[PDB]
Amino acid sequence: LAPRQVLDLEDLVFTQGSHFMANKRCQLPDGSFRRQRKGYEEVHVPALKPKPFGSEEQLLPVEKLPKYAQAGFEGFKTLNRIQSKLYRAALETDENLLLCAPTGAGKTNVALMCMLREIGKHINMDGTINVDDFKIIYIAPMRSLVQEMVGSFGKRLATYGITVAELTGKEEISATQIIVCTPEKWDIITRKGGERTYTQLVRLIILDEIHLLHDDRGPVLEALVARAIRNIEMTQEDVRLIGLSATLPNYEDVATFLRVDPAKGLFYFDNSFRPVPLEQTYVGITEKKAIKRFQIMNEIVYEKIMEHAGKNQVLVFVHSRKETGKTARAIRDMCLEKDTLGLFLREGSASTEVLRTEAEQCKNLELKDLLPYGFAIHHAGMTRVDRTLVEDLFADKHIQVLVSTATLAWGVNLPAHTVIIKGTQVYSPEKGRWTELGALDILQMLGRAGRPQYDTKGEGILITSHGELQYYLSLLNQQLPIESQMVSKLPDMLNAEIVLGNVQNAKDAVNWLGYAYLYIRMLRSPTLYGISHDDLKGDPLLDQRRLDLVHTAALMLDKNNLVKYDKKTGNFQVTELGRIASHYYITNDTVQTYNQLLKPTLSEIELFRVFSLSSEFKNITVREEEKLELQKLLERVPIPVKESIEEPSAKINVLLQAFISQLKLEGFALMADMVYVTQSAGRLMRAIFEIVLNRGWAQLTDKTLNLCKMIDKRMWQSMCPLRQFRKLPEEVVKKIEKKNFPFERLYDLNHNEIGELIRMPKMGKTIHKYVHLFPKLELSVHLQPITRSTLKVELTITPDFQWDEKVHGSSEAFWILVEDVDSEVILHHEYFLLKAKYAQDEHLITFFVPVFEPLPPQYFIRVVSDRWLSCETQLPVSFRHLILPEKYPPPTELLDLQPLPVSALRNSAFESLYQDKFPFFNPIQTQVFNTVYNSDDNVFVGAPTGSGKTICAEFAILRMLLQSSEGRCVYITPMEALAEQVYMDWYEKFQDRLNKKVVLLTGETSTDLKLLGKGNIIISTPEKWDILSRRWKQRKNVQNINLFVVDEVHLIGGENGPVLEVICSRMRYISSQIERPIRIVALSSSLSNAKDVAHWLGCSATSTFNFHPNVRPVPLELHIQGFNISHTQTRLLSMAKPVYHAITKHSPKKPVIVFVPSRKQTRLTAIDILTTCAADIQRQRFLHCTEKDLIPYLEKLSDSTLKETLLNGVGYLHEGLSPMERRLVEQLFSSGAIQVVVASRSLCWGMNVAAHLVIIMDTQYYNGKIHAYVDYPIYDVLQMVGHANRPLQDDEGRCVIMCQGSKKDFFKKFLYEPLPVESHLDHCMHDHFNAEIVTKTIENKQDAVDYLTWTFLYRRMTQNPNYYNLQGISHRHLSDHLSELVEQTLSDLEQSKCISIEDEMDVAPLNLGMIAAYYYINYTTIELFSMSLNAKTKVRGLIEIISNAAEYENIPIRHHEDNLLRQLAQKVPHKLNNPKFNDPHVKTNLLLQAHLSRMQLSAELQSDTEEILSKAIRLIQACVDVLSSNGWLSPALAAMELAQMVTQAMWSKDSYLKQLPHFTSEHIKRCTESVFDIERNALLQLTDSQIADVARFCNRYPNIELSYEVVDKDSIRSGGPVVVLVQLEREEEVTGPVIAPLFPQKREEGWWVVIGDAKSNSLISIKRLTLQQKAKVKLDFVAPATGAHNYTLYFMSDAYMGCDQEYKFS
Ligand SMILES: O=C1Nc2cc(=O)n(Cc3ccccc3)cc2CN1c1cccc(OCc2ccccc2)c1
Repeated sequence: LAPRQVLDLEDLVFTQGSHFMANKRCQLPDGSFRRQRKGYEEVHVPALKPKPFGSEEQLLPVEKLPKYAQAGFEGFKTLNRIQSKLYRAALETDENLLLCAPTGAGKTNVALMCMLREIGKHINMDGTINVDDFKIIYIAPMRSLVQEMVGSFGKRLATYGITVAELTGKEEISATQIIVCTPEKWDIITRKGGERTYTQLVRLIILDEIHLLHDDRGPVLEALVARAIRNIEMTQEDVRLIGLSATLPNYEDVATFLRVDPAKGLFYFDNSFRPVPLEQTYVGITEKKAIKRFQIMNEIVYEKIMEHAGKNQVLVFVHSRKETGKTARAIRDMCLEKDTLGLFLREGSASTEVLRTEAEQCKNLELKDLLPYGFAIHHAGMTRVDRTLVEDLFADKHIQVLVSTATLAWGVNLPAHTVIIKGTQVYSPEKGRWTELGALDILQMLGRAGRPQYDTKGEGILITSHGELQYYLSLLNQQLPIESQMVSKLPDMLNAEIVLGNVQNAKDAVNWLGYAYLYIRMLRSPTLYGISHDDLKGDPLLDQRRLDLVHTAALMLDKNNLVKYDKKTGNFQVTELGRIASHYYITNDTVQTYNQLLKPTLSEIELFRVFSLSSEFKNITVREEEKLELQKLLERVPIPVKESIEEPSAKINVLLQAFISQLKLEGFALMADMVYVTQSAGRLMRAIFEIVLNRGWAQLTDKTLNLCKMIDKRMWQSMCPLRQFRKLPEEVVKKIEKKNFPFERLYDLNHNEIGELIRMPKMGKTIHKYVHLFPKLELSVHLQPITRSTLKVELTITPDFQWDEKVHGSSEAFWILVEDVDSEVILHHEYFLLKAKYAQDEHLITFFVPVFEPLPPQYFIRVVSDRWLSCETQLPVSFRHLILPEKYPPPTELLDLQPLPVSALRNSAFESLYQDKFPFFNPIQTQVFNTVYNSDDNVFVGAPTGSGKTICAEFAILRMLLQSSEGRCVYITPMEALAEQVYMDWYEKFQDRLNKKVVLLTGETSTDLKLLGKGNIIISTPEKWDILSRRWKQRKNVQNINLFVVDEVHLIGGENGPVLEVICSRMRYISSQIERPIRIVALSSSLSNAKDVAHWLGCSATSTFNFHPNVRPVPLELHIQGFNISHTQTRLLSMAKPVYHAITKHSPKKPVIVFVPSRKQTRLTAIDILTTCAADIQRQRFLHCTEKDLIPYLEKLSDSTLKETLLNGVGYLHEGLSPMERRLVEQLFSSGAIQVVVASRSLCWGMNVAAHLVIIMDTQYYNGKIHAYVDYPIYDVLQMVGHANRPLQDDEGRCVIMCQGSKKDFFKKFLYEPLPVESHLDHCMHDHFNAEIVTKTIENKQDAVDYLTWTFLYRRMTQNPNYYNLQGISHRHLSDHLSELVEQTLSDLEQSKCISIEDEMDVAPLNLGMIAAYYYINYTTIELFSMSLNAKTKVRGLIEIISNAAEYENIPIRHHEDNLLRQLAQKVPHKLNNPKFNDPHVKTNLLLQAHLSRMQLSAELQSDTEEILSKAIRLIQACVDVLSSNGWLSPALAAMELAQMVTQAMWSKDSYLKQLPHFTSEHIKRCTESVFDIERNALLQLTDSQIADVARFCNRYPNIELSYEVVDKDSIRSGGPVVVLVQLEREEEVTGPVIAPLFPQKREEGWWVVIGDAKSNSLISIKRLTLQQKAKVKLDFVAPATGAHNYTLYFMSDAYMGCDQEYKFS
């Protein structure tokens, strides 16, 4: 709150812009002499004599400059004078430079030296250069110069393998190192907020012709540099700035502006450094006289040209493309007439080069007229090849007199000897007037006088008007001061910075102005900028003036609603109009106009008028002279121009229409105006489109999008779409149009019929081709009801057309529009990008759409091309048969009970777990307390995450221990992480203090059964408890449990939810058989339908407590921030600053958790938060302890970056970190030492920590399998929001959710409101049905139908039938659908040979079904095994086969991982045949080969390898079973060897010594071979700790002896049973489990005793066991005849290599 004054900006602004002079006088050098010709005044400024070298100045040969930089300098012997003074500064220092030189001084090679300096850092090994490690930006003021420089730098840097490209005219430019472009282009790019995607890699910025600061375009430069500098401060990344300027006053302020050290990087060269000394002639015209003004100019021109009439070149600059033809024509038109003036400057009156200029005449246009006589023309466009030919022919210095336009001076380098500029008057469309030419143009033009290698002295002449034009004299003689035009453009600039989020308020804006050139200029010339010496003395830093300017601009932006700004706080709030305004580069008055006139019902007439009213056009007016032509155009343009007579408005309208109709024009001012309106047209219309699209106005969205496309394609909607193909003849198309036939119908005609219909058969084939090149999409929909208000839509987009790289490029963009029945409203919309490589792949787009209870017949889904005209597909979505679900019952009302005390629990040993922490239970806990603690009946508690639902389950547990001391309780959590957290908490709370037994179920079965036996409290995930309790008939400990607790039961609606549902239903089923109730306690998030889950689990209406999300003990303040960006990387980057703003606004001093999509995003967001904080001049602001205190803990960290961020008070959490590291970060965060932690989404279940503020960065994650982004499960988000809960510390929790705009409303709905859930079990049926058939719970079809009655599914099917695709809620429909389900499931199971179906009723388990059910493996997996396995299968084939298991289907493919898997593919022993690298099976294969080969990989691949190796064993054992069941010897035992070598990480053929720890590839050389051989270990390297590991290895590794007998050798014979008895004994007590350090989940040894014939390759008998101490093994098999043959007895492990044994017998 500081005093603010409203300024009048029009008072402070410089009106003349570039034409403005701070100059009082102008001092003329040496000979000033004036010659008065009475028709004009002539002022001569002579050339400066060439300066002799100074004492230290010398030329610097290319050999002297650095080795790596010599390339690109071929063609240049040594450096230029200027460049020689600059070479050390450019190449050998990183200092910011400002180079002031005469125009044409060759400042270019200096910039190239700066570039080469940047390149020199990247030298690398023998990679030659690093293309992707850096980017360089070259900003040039003119487009022509941009292309010239792209060419030059391209040629010069070609040897370094570097791409130079032009950005000004859409992504893909990401592959380009040097981006050349205009200030406004780069400003537009860096405004986007995803700017960082471009600028993160930028190490260098070169501002060319920076004196443009004085020009009206200058503020753009100021904004650019300000933005970049603040970015140097904010990112801490150093970015070098090189300014290049003409020699003019104030340049030192430019150096300051650019952060240049005046004693280091500032270089100024006066006019004596001009490469060709210039004799200057300044002509000016006395009076305004009529039309003889022009004849005066031409008379001047003639007299001054003729002084050169032998070898000399003259270049004349004129202001119109017509004036080129008129002036070159005019001297030949004038002159000659008098004694053939200057005739034959064609050298020899014969044919020297005359034959060459007369031979090129066979060119076109007016070129042919002037060319035989040394003459030519250069003007803007309309020539082609001819412009080039004028250039090359003028270049060999034959064309003598060349008349041109400034575009030549800017576009290509061809200096002449003499340069004449005519009149200095140019038409300005934006001013709508005729004004005096821009300073930059004059400089670059006159800069062409004299030829560097061909001229000792140059000459130039500037003809102009007399008055107040001493200005030019000021300009060329280095006296014209550079000022700041910033005051003019201040509101649009300020708005841009507000939209980027760089200024959040007035103070930030003042500080922002501090970086502007305006600031310095105001400081050093205060009177000029309208500041009193008094004001300046009292306020040297100009706080008052900056604050006042900011105040005025803010009021302007606030008026037009680009920004909400309150004068009290001074804070800025971005609006959408401002956001679009900054993005689409529109002035604030125009956005306000649009805001006024835009409405859904706006007609097209009205639209064109609104476009005409854009303030970009405010100075355009209708001249008398153009009226007639306008009239003609209006008669020819299609859209009615409403009641506007010839106003500026109507003129603009018709000019745009005329541009679309491609009508040719004559009037030149009119042509200029049209170009001006059409350049802006696309942007303005795209802006309008964005406005109405995001307001959801369907008609106007349609109109506006079409208008964008029409301006782009220069055609009306009415015409034929084929026009959009540019290589097609236009009269063919007009013939097609003349036929009043639909374009669509052309799809169904063969090319014969095509050529036939058009009576032009010759084109018939080609047309056909293009017809099928036209983008076309097929649309398929799948509709699932969610709530009465909400529907789920799966939209399948199928491309139908041929892709062409020429036509479609790399991609094609579409808008998915979901509109209501009237097509007046867009209910949902999103951007869909079809990539070329991924075309022909099917695209599944999922979203939700709102509906309203008086349901319409249908909605409409239109997919419309973003570019192509008349490209669309519309699909009706029919509601006729739609059955909305039942509305949700009210939540259980939360009563305010007295906050029941801990003493209400009556036990002391119980109360001691609580009283220390809290005096009382919360309202939810007290309300449910009586029910849960006192009764035994089943109970459901719904409540938001963080309501403390946990200790209700704990009430129940305490009661179970109260009733029976030996009682057994099983607790299930969907997530393993949660399971371990609960395990820690309750191990302390029960096993330690209350001294009960607390166990945690693991992967392995046997040890788990044991844990089930001893445990009082048993913690498990659904899968473990599933593979356990499947055998429940046979396992008593499963049958008897007093208490069953399920937490987060709403996860039944998520992935893996079917298993939760199955085990819960099985527990209910079990409960009814023993008529001893198994109590069931279910905890959940607020459910829209509690009632269904309650009926399912046996909860009474009173024992069911389901609470609304607003009763959450810590009240939630939820804020949802939409971002409209369709490209995720860009969105994240645009989210970076809003995150920091969220921290500092909502939780400045209190803890903050920030969830981000991926591992890498954790580090990046942490670093952004860090550096931004520090750039607020507040560092450690997030560190609430002293750095000194942290050092002792941080000494234990391996990770460097984690140390640095923790040191700044910000930690982060991802899976790559060690448990120690994670625990460290969590402990520090909980303690309050660090205020901020940034965790990946995968850890949201695995974090025990809480915050005051939770920020969710984006909502989506990348799926590499489908090549698309997918939404966070609503469950993960619920969890994340729950992590901001702090009942003790905070009076409120706070959450800020950041997301793509299309998702925004979704989170406003299902966060605030309770969550509807459904059962996906019906798609998971097969494994469970197979399982229950094996255990004989299901013996027939009726048993399956009955089994289904225990599921949540059964309940939901009548509540939301259409979700499960039931067409009715009648009991008939239910029975029918269920029967259909069991029939299909059982059928699929029979076809897979898992089960056998008998008598159409009964079912029985088969072998494969038993195998799958036993090892807990998907049935398709073992089916696949049975199909792909044969007698000749070996190890490699086995790996390929096991890699294809369905268990590995969910192995993730991450972003940009295809390259890494491609690299891994060549590094592995078994090359894979035609692999797809987004295929998870290919990945698991490669990773298996990697694990075997001891390849260490990236962290991600390592975690993946872990998840694979997890399920590897059961898969392999399944292969063993299957192989033996088919009677194959060789493939078996190979499977076993594979099990071994998977456990111990070794290959087929390999050292057995590789199993011992602390062995490398170097050691084996001296080992020349068995753990059995281990005479002094002194053979090689030993450490006593390493000695401990090896000695520990050998006392475990099996030492086993085996006896065998064929019982009664002789009494067995012909046909009868044979029993081979084997006896196993080991000479050591087994200690510890298997040790396989490289195996993630340590397994226990098991052994196969196999009997088989090695000749016929038959496995006659097999058995698997665990040894214990010693073991008896009975192998029984049937005998062949003539009883005596040769057999083999194998003894194999699943773990170790080398323990394998063979015994031959008979
Ligand atoms: O962002 C999203 N994430 C999700 C996560 C998730 O788990 N599910 C499954 C699920 C959801 C709730 C309960 C249980 C299971 C679904 C989504 C869908 N979703 C989304 C995406 C695009 C658009 C959209 O508009 C919705 C909308 C718009 C306007 C008015 C009303 C609604 C929504």
